[PDB]
Amino acid sequence: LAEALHGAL
Repeated sequence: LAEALHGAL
């Protein structure tokens, strides 16, 4: 999730 959210934002 950390990865996903960081990339998304």
